[PDB]
Amino acid sequence: TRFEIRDDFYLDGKSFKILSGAIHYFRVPPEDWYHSLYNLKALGFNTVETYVAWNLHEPCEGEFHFEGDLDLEKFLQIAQDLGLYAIVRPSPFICAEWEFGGLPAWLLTKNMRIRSSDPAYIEAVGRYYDQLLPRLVPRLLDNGGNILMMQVENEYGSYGEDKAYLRAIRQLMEECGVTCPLFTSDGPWRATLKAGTLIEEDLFVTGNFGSKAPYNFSQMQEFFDEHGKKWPLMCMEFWDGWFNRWKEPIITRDPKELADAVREVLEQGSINLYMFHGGTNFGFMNGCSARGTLDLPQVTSYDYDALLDEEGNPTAKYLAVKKMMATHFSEYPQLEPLYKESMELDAIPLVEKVSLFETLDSLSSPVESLYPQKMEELGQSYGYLLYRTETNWDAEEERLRIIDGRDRAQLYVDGQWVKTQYQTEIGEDIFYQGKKKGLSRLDILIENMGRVNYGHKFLADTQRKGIRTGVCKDLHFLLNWKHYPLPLDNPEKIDFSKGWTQGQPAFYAYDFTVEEPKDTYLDLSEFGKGVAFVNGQNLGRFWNVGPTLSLYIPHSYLKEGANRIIIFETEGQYKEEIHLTRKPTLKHI
Amino acid sequence: TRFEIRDDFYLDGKSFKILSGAIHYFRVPPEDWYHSLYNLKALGFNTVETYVAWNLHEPCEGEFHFEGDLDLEKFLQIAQDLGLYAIVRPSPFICAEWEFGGLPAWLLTKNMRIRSSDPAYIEAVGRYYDQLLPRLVPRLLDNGGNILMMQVENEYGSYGEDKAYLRAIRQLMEECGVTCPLFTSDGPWRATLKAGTLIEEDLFVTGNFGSKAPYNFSQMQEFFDEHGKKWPLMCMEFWDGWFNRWKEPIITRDPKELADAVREVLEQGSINLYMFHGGTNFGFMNGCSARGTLDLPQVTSYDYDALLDEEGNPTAKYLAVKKMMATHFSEYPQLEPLYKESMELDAIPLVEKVSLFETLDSLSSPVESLYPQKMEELGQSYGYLLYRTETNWDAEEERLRIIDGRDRAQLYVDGQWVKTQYQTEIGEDIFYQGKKKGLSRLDILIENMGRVNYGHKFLADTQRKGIRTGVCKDLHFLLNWKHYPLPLDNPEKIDFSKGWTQGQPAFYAYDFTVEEPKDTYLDLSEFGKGVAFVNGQNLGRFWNVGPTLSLYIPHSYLKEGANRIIIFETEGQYKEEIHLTRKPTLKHIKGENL
Ligand SMILES: OC[C@H]1O[C@@H](O)[C@H](O)[C@@H](O)[C@H]1O
Ligand SMILES: OC[C@H]1O[C@@H](O)[C@H](O)[C@@H](O)[C@H]1O
Repeated sequence: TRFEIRDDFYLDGKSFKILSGAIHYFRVPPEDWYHSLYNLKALGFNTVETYVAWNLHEPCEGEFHFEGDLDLEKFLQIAQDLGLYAIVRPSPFICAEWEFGGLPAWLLTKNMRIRSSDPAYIEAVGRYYDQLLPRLVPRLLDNGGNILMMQVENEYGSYGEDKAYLRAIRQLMEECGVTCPLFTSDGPWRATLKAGTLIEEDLFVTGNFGSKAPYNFSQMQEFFDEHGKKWPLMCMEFWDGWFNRWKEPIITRDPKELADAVREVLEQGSINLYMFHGGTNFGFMNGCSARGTLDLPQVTSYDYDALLDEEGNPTAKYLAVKKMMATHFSEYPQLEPLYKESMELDAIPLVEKVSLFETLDSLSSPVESLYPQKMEELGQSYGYLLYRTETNWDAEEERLRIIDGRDRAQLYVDGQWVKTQYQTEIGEDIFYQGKKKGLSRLDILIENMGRVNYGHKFLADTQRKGIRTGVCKDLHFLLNWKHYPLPLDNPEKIDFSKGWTQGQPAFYAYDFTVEEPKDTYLDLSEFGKGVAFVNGQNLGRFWNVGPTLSLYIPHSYLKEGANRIIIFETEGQYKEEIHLTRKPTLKHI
Repeated sequence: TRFEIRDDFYLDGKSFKILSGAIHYFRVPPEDWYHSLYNLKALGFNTVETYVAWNLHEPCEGEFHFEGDLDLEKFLQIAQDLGLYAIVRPSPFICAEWEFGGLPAWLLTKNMRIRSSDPAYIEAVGRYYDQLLPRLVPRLLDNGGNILMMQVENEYGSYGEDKAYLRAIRQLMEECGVTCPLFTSDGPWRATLKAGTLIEEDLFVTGNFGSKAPYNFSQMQEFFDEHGKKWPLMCMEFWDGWFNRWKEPIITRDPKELADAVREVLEQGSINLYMFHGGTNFGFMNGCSARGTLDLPQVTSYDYDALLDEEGNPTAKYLAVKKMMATHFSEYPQLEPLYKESMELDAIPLVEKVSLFETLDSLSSPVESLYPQKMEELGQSYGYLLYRTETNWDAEEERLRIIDGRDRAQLYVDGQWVKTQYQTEIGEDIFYQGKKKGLSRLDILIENMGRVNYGHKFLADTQRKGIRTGVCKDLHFLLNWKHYPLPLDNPEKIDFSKGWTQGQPAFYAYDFTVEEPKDTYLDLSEFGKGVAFVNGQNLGRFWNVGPTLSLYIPHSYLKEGANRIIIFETEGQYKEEIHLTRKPTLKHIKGENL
């Protein structure tokens, strides 16, 4: 065996220190995989680590995708070609500040206990592995690839103590032909280590933490000694920055201090920098944090204050680590990192616009039923959902209430905006004075702002989006609903020839020519809320609450010559022109 | 046909004004049905009205009960023998300040949309109707009984607009032989009347309100006119008082004002006083109000400030209405009302006591599973549910959290109380310094304090009681649970020979002898919280927050000779003896009115 875990890591009979950086293939465009992997190599590090996102690879049950932006095999091959080893964490649940922690949303339509030894759930994970694992097994080092070892579950000690669950996953991997060493990662204290591991069954244990390697490793060492294990020390996630959430201030970490904290790990064991290069949560795939009953959604940018910025350029922190390495670990060869240049344009004018209500039928085909349905039971995972019904008014003024809706609701009557309610505001009284004669159109646009990816709210009832109970008018729930799923995966269907109306959700088109594609940032600091596309590719979410006020556009999303940017904006605040900038626009908080 | 709804109510061809009073057979001991019905007749009224509680008659799916306390047929026979007509409202949902609006809790384990045209739900209502309605059909006036008409659903306009649902309920009733007139009742304004009725299919419409009969009846009249109906006006629930909730002050209504308000109703049409006699929510059958996301549980006493008090004696309000009737409707013959006498017994000493933990095994056979289960999925509808696990402490102090538990939780570690959390407190961090070595016993006692009986929270996730997600220790959910369902319908299984410990839920027994059984009130003002039994009969809940601090004990619950009260108290607060009083003990809360 080329890679062994004993009293130490051994690669080809020789003692080996793992120097790893996290780069999620699904967060960096494929055209920059080489760039980012090169820059990890140039740091003097020897290994790349990545999660695998189940929700991306099986977006609908039984429908699998492993090409293009999802070509994990190619990501791994470029790594090997650059002479990098790999650690893969293929857990059904990856946390990762990622939608539903990586779990497919269609699971919410299933009768199963997600993330447990429930066989209904295990079976699903099995079918997923039946597709994923055969692609990774040939890429094990022993088999001629570069994969050193793989993770079982992910910080399971911060969720449960179901050992049968951990054993089931390990078993599934083994019988699919995974013969490399397997391991768990957890918080480095007793409670999480006990609950999250199979140490008594010889399953390798790693710790996750972002400082104080000496103390944390000692807790790990004490745990190993307790079980008679003579094992190397590895930090499977050394949090070197952090993620950002809407409305919350961007907080960076001192490059030098991070540099020193990393040194402390390397002196005692191995490391995987989380993140090395963080990249972006394109489209609707951002995750969400929880505090008690409250959800706190995470931003589109996964810059993370990582070594490489969102775009993939080295930072003070990268340079500070390069120097810490050249000073304290000079035996590890270094190189010069690659840089990309960003481009800059001013005032690309508005060509065309259209209200959602006007282009609604080319975008979406409605589902009708007596009672309102939830997003996932309609077959939708991500995006927006429009509930439509008709009702006449039975009094000069009437009260409307959305009962058990999530995450954000905008209510219109005959096209006129009445109210917007976010999270815990949903359910509050809405008062309306409607036409005395005839049916009036009640439209409620719902947005899924990202399913919680961790902890006690992981399987809360609020994880199913849309209206779960109903909409009350006076004292009775309204019936006869038309549902328009709006995943907005079909931006080519937006009909800009139809009408536009102030104070409504709408699409705004901006055209421009590009001579040579270069990275750049869409300035959206004067738009309210929504998503943006470039040549039909969903860039992710914007929101003027900050801290981020821009969307990053990779050079590879642009095309020589004519380009089209499209902005879906829901608040009614837009601009007749857009700026593309060199540097992202930030809101001070 | 003897009874018809035309441009008026006609009985045997003659104009007829219905003078009805609500008495719920299930809220009054059967030995006192005659008493209550007689007093209704003595008022000069001609009709009694009652809901039927599905959750009482079908306590477990497929298991039906119509005897004893639930002998609705005997209640109707007593009314008839006393010369009273009857209105029955056999809606699957009755609201009624009653647990889960009368719906069986086991419906929560089914894949169905409760209270809708969902055929799964309709099929359940039908199977229940298959047992209930054949019992009432022989009792329709046309068949020699006293039932004039029956209600379809209940204020459905305060819940939905599913016309297929209403039609389904109508169809089921007809299919079972119900040929008397049918009707709906709703709030008397446009939204509720449109949503709640089948007026366009000639289903009779009635209104519920507590005042301003002239104004409320004109709203009903406009609706009728709009649909070309010349119908009599009837108030199917004239709210004459109101219910109480724990921690909330008792507010009464002036006897004269209420008499006046009733006079206004009768001047234009027919009435059904809600309640004529309210009685008692025995055992765990109380309902629950909601405000936004918050639950507001209703109290054991359904006195309601009704015309007869809980005990069933005429009140100042009864006398006010009687004087009004004597003056303004003297053509209705009256009688002298009946009064029951109450008793008092001092300092009945505590004889025996046993902590719940010590008598667990005779009360309840454990259900063991890896993940924690909710109350209904274990097969339990009412009462308490103990969750038990074992765990070792991985730090000097660890955090515990109960995730998604309702309604009230008490947590013990190795028999020692750590914390009690009610409703929204559940889920707050609990910090504990655990044993130095080995497994500790983690006990969590959950109480179902009553499912919401109305409105937007009627089918909230919180309606399923117990722990719906789990119990977190540090950052992980705990596994390996033993569940002990504690419906407490088996007080004879309490083993007072076992041990007792301070600061724990426990049972306490007080013995006494009675020569002549009379009504009386158990003073529980110095007991924390729990339930009380007399001769094995669950009187209902007590809680020292008030406003009620007693439990009414009907004479029929007592025996000539030796009697035993058992008190289950959860807070650790009890006294070495109890007093029975002639009148209830109340707690003075700010805002109260008498
Ligand atoms: O960036 C925060 C990190 O937290 C870790 O505990 C988790 O395993 C990662 O997936 C990521 O969510
Ligand atoms: O006492 C309040 C009443 O409210 C009515 O609307 C309901 O129909 C009754 O069952 C009862 O709940």
